[PDB]
Amino acid sequence: KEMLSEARARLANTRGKKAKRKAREKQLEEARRLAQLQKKR
RNA sequence: UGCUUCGGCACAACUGUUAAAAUUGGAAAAAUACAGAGAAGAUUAGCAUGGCCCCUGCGCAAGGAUGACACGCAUAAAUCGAGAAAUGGUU
Ligand SMILES: [Mg+2]
Ligand SMILES: [Mg+2]
Ligand SMILES: [Mg+2]
Ligand SMILES: [Mg+2]
Repeated sequence: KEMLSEARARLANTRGKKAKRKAREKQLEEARRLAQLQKKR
């Protein structure tokens, strides 16, 4: 079963990791922008 | 200073980016914290390509993580007509 699950994952995956950083990083930046706008308010 | 009919002539001819400043602004770096690496399973050699990306180098070398980046994540609708049927107006 661990072999079959390793197989299933490795047969599905074509991505890389930093795309995950991507959206999260943009959200972080957006949050920072919102905080700055609030400070300006 | 010559020459002087001693009256005067002659010669010589325009420095300074002008600051001992004043601002004035833009800069690399440092720490901090962030976060922290190609290829397809993993681990790994690279050589490229493109340019409003550079750095080191005397460089038409070589290197910088294959220097980096890009590299697609294609929520890139790459999109629509054929026909029967059937229903709607009008006679
Ligand atoms: Mg190369
Ligand atoms: Mg090189
Ligand atoms: Mg190496
Ligand atoms: Mg390169």
